[PDB]
Amino acid sequence: GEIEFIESSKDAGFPVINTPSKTKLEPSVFHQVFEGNKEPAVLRSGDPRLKANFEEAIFSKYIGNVNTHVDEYMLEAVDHYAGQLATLDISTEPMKLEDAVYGTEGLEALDLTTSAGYPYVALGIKKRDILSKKTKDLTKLKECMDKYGLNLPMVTYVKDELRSIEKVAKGKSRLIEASSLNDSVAMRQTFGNLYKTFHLNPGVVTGSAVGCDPDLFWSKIPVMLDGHLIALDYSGYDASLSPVWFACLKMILEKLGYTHKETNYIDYLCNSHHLYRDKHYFVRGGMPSGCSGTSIFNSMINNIIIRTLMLKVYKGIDLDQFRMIAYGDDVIASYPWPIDASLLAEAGKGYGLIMTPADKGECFNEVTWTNVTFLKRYFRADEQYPFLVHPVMPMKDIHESIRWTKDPKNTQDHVRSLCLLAWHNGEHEYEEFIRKIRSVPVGRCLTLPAFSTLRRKWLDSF
Ligand code: NA
Ligand code: NA
Ligand code: NA
Ligand code: NA
Repeated sequence: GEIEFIESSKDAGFPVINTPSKTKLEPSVFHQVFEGNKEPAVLRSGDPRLKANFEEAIFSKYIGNVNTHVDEYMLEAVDHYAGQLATLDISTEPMKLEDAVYGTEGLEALDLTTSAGYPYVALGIKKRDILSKKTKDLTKLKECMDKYGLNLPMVTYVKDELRSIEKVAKGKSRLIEASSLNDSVAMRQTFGNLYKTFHLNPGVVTGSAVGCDPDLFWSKIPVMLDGHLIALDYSGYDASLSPVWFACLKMILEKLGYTHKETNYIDYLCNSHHLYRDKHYFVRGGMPSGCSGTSIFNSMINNIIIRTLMLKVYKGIDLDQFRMIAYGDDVIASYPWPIDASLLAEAGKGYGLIMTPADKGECFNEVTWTNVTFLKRYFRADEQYPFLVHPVMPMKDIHESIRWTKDPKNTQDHVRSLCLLAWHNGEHEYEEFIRKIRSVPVGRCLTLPAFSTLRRKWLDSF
């Protein structure tokens, strides 16, 4: 993706978007009990911790575009992945408005907590001023959609989240680019059934893990992924995507039965208009990170990409023996023969992607079930039930998380969430975690599940 045009918002009649510039993240009561190095991301230019220019840093992800046509390798990659999806009988019929907004099986209700986007944010109008869970009212919404229409600017916010020392210093904060409510709803109507099919079928047919529950899904992955693992990392995947990858996505959507008109929404993602504070800008390429379907579309594109690279480097490849699951940029894949990921990564560079084998800069030279991660988690087969696989979030990441809070009123929910991750590290690890939590008075005021209970509930869930 490439920023094509930027100017002061006022020159175009847009008011300044008044976004949060101070973090909601504060040190929790566990800040001193546990060790950590992470701190809230930089949210504003004047942050004293900056060792770089902030505005340049946050937009540095837009590395440019490769300007090329959909080539023979992409065409065959699209054909192959499209043939997999055809198995699922995805309906291209619009999802009815009530299902698309207030929840149906496979597609949770639209989040009332997130930004309603433009123009609502400039009018002080919130999602709850328009929608109502209790009523399932669509009257105000139909009104707003008629009045303001579709294809509105996306509002860019800086993500308020913990970051490493390096990322704070370099100012590499992430951006969330929020689709207008109108566009969110329209896209959920148009693609809602696709969304639903993907959510209900994580695995190697959708090639997707979006919506998965690692507690259950981790046991299925090694069954699905037969051979030698491939686990390339990307740097700045979303923003690196050039328009040709969006063209590939449109082709696959058309193969599934969507009309050219219904694929128009992909153009809204690719060639996008953003408002950031006092500025507005147009981007060519790049998946906006915060519109409807961004994770699913990112995953579909990753499925096309990896196939393309393998087809391009390994001319004798048999994609019918290839398996992959993606969650956005994150990929775990296998093939029955060793594949040189460094060759794939270099082929990727030719398509404007910045990729590195998972073993690069690590102490090992082969990706295995011992060292592979997916969704930040390791894989560890249970000692007693070897066919069951624990998703293993590093205790370090759990400790980083517990040391801060955006609101201490949620301490019980936050800490319980972390316990559900922590226990997979083993009974000893978990008991020490509990002890330290309980070493602050708040910790003894919390309902914390016992190790035996967590393990018993996990076993029974299968
Ligand atoms: Na874009
Ligand atoms: Na990964
Ligand atoms: Na390899
Ligand atoms: Na290495």
